[PDB]
Amino acid sequence: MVEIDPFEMAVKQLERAAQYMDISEEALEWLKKPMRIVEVSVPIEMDDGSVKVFTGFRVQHNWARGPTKGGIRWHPAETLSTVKALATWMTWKVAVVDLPYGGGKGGIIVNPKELSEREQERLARAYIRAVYDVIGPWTDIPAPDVYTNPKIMGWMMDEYETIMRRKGPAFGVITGKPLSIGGSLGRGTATAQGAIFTIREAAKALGIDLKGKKIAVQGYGNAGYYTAKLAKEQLGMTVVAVSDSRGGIYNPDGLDPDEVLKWKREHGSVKDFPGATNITNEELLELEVDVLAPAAIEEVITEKNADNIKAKIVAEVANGPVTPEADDILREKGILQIPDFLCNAGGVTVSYFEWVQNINGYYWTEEEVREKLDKKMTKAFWEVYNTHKDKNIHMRDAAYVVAVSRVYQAMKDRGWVKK
Repeated sequence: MVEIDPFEMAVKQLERAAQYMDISEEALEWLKKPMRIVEVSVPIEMDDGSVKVFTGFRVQHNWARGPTKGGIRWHPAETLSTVKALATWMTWKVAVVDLPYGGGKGGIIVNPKELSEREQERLARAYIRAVYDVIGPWTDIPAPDVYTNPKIMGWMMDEYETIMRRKGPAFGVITGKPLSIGGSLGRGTATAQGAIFTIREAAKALGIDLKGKKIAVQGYGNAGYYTAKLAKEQLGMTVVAVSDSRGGIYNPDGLDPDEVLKWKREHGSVKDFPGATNITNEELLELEVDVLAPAAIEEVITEKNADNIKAKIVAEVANGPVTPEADDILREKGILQIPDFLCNAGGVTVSYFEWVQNINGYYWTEEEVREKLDKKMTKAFWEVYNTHKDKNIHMRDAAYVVAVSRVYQAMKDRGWVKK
């Protein structure tokens, strides 16, 4: 009697957002089933001259607003209920920042640490020849995800340029490519620049002077380093405590976010930094700082430490790092938490800015991409926050109101749902 299917969990979080908006009964049952599911058998030839058959998928949820966009997962524990759950989730993520996109996902049941470099070419090309009839530059756009990389996405583009016979924009069939084949700049600081702009406007919303505030960051990945690096130079906040999988440090007078990387590659972790205090992630979450931003695994700020939070703006940079029971405890104390698909939506805004470049054929520089991302994540926050001021719901539920209202209004104008 204990079964948690991922696709049923994505449906239950849609029926929650059906009550905060006036939506008909005929559009509620339209959004609960994806509109085209393809499951193919993908054969490769191995290294010893023998044949295997891996099982691939491709799920396209809802193309009402435009061409669908979604990553590619390579994982041995992939199921169709886990691909469809991220396929529904991709529709409310590309719509909340107002892109002309729909949701999608694709997966292959394989373990990529047991294939050679040549066999990863014969799999990445044979996946394209199986689902070429349901993708394209204006139909369905792949992207990189877990156990894929920019090295592989160049190969899927090459097999598309062989099948299409070069009669159309082939560089726009896939985003997240290398720079010298038709990629875009600003993809290394893509996700972390999204959280900087919304923090800059959330402190504007409270009326806070940001010149000298304090920030604690859980996790020190590529997102955790780039958030703390740009917090000193762009905004000006005093970096006081960063952490990783080992533990956390502490300095109430400032930190170098760049020389820490000089230590972390040299040593094993940021443990025993000179002029620091080795504390845990548990004390780091309940510190007294101005703004918290987790760049770590899910469910870090839970109901067992929700009352002890001393902060003002919470930026959920990860994919759902806050439990639903910790929402109502945080909401009454006077804290403002950013949704999971609103803070890190920069990885979809920058990946959309590549597809505009490849369709036109004119590549922008680092100044033009930073400027046009600055207007997108500013407007998408003041549609979400002002919706929270009108009906007085939590910021997690308030972003679900704006995300479905755009897709339902595009479904009603295309004539699909009359009422």
